[PDB]
Amino acid sequence: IPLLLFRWKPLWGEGSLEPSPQSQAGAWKDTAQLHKSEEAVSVGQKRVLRYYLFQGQRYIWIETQQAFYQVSLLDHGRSCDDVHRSRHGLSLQDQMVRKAIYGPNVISIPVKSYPQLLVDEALNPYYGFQAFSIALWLADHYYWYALCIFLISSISICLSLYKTRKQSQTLRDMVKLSMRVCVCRPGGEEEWVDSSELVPGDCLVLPQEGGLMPCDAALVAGECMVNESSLTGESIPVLKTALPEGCAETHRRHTLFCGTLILQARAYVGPHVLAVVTRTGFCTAKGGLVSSILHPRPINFKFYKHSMKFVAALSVLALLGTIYSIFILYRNRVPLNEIVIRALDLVTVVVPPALPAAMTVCTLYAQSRLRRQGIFCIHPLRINLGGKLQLVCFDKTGTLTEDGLDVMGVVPLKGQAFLPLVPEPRRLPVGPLLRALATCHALSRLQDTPVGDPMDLKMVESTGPQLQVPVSVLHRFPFSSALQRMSVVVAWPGATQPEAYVKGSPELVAGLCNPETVPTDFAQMLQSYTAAGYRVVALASKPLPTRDTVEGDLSLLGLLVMRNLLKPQTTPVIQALRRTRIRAVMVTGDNLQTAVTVARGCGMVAPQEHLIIVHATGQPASLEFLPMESSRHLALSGPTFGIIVKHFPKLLPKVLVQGTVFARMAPEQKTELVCELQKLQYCVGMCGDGANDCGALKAADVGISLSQAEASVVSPFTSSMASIECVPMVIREGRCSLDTSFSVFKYMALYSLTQFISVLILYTINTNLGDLQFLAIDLVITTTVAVLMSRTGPALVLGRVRPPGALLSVPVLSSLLLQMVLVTGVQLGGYFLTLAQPWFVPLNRTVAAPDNLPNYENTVVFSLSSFQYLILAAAVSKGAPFRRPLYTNVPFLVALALLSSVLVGLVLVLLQGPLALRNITDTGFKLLLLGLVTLNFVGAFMLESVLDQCLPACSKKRFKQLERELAEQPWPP
Repeated sequence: IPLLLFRWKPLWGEGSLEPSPQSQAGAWKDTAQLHKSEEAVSVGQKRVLRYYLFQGQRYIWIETQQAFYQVSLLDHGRSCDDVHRSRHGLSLQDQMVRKAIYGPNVISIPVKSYPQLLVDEALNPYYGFQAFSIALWLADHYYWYALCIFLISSISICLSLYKTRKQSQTLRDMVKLSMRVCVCRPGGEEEWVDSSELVPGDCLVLPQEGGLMPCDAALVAGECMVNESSLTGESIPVLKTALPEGCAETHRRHTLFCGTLILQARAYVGPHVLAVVTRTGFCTAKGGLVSSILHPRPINFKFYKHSMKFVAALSVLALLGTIYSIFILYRNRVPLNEIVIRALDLVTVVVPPALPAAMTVCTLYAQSRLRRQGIFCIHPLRINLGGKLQLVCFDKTGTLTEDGLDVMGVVPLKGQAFLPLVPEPRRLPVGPLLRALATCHALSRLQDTPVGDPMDLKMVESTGPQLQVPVSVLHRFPFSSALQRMSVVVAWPGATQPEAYVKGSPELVAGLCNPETVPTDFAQMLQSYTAAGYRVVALASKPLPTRDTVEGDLSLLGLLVMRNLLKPQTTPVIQALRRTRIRAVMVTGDNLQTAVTVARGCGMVAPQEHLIIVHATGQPASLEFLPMESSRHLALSGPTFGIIVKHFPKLLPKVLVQGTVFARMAPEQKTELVCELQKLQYCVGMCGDGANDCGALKAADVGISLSQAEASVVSPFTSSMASIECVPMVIREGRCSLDTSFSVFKYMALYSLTQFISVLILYTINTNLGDLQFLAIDLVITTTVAVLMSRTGPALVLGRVRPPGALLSVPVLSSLLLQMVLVTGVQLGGYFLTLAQPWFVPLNRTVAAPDNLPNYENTVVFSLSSFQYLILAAAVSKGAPFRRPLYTNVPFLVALALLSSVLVGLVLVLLQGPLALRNITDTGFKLLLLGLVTLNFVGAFMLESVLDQCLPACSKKRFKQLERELAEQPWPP
């Protein structure tokens, strides 16, 4: 010991590495390229046991000889025979050995009681300044403004208190539940252990009656089709095979995962299925996903990076005022303690102690016009990132196309003729064609709705007959995926013998049909449909007087048509995006030529534009550049994207700058596609809910999830409108809320500084401003203007220009400085003009600062000053490009006008008991004063307009560079 720095911690975290290395001397150290702070160990259970957690992975390594990190399964070069060598459960001695290295199978959360949370939220370097300012004002003033800043801060800490507890309470009501699930023991026992005490080395014998899931296991013996609703999005039973003998990511369909509610539980070898454990709840699939959203990505926005840097220029403009102020305030011979309280007030007048609150009010107003609109947002500062989007990547299942299938009709065939597609199957008369597809099903007529496969529900309502003239006699062959067809034996009254109504895949069934029935125009009609983005099955029949006698030399009646139609409001939106110079992309877990006819329809790839298929081949060979005919775009595939991301990484930025359609994308292959496009220095946006959205959604910058009301397993935008009509009104709520976070920050810097200038042009002559006056100014004119200002509203037409986002650049600084030369000027011009006036008498200087108050210089400086705050506020809020014109903000205009009228009245008339003004001004030059304030109004608006036209005639973001580059030399050679 004797290395504790507690004696130096009682006399006071900018650099965490330069402080922990002095407070503490391979033991309890963790520093490798990322934030260097998780320093603990356990070393229990009479072993080495390198325990330390970082976000849920123990990294079990103290050295390289007898230690190696990445505890997730620890044996990545494993054999598929090894899980077949270990079908039996692990021995009870060894069961409490693997539990000591691995986790306790609970991805838990801390409790985080109130002292704790509070402390964290408060000890931050701004709320210290709101505990130095309140304790400085209370020595004089206060009472009113201090109570108000303290209350506003308390509600600013009690809202983050209850919002952060509810994030923990919602995740606690999630997984880490308890469930008894029997195992196989060391030798043939069950014991019904809990689902949170099994480790890799054991097995699972799952009960077929009920159970949610314990864990992810390798199916050593069995076969099932589990409910995949919470795992891969597809709520249908997904066929999951057993593991063959001889890399569990390659054996995806061979291993069953966590969250799998079992449906079949088919043993087919013996009494019960056997599945041996692979991982544990700490680092498994969906065990890592819940822990991933507990440590989110930081919103690396350059707007906030120049907002915490511009205050640190106001934190040095104070120190060039509180040296001068001491000198002047002493020269006039104050008795001392006031010199100190005064220089300190100057510090609180020029660093605005409620600037944070105004920024929060602007964003709160945001949410309140999205939650009324329909879009639900949970993270407020993500809304500002929505306007600076230059890439929007879409899904297609339930995002652009309709989620479920439908039908255009049947294309029958009577003697090799191809009578055309019927738009509605009730129109053509009754026969074997419409008795078949209305009855060729194995649906469950149960509780008023047939429940089964998605696509075969829609064929029933297409012609819409009654259901129970025929009746379901017997299903001789249930639909398996190996034969790609299903036969239904059915009879009806009025017939002599039943017929074998059968549907199935076109080429595999019609070859089994009669060749005198199927024509030679069967192949050409097939790729006339499936190349236009259609799903197609064929239908046949044969009379019957079981086995496959019902399926042989059939009579192929015709083809059936299925397709995923677009939503009615996804065509005029994709035109609305790429007319505003931001370009859309689809990512797709379906077939390629399905997702090309969508992009030609909705408007990703417009007509009279080129597109090129990329197919590059396992082997590192060439690209082959396949075209299509029907700017520049190019479509590519899933495994093609895996080749050129590794074999050609120097050729990759000339493909993702033009890549529009990404098909066959794996659910993990999407989250680097949304990440390679972030180190090309775009600002991406995901928008889609469906099967495979989960991995790339949080890794994006603005992720919208459709067709769900309120959920927290999401990137922080979750619309409840089920269309991509929301993605304009999220990038239109990041432009009227990022060009508002200028107009509140700028008014604030300008107010602080007009107050600094007045308090200074008025510490000279020893005539400090008075208390009700400062209160009036701050509370009234700055709680009203800021609050009311932040609610103007969004526009109706999206523009080709983006907000700047950088508020240290010349335009902001220049407006502040010019508007300020005009403000100093009006306040000083006023002081000099009040002086040279013939009735004027000077202030009794050799008295004191706040008993020198029924006089004149303070009356003139305070009047010119209040009008200025209101004029600067109206000037710094303009709405021609982005938000809305100002006259639609009725509350504000009414306030500006009423405050302005109370102030004009103070000037031209009586508030002279309060506000400590000069008793009356006799002569009629109160009018020149009013004129100086009019010159200032015209002044501010004109200056701001002239500066708004600032064409400083005197392409670094990578995408821009590439585009120029490609434009010179295209790249699809």
